[PDB]
Amino acid sequence: MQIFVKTLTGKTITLEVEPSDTIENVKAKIQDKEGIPPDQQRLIFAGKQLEDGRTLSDYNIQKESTLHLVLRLRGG
Ligand SMILES: [Mg+2]
Repeated sequence: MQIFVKTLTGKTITLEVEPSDTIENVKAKIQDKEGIPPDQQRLIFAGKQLEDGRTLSDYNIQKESTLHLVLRLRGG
């Protein structure tokens, strides 16, 4: 299925995923396609910080959903 990732500078990245992909897999796909190391990625959806070990279906992320991507240089 198709999901979208929006950045703070207003750009949209499209990903091909399955509901059983983990957030870790998604960050790895962003890194594959955009070079951003997963540790610098924060994905946000529906008022939640998303956690690497859970699945898209765990957050009811469906076809056509749009995640927010925030980059960080350190922890928090
Ligand atoms: Mg959405």
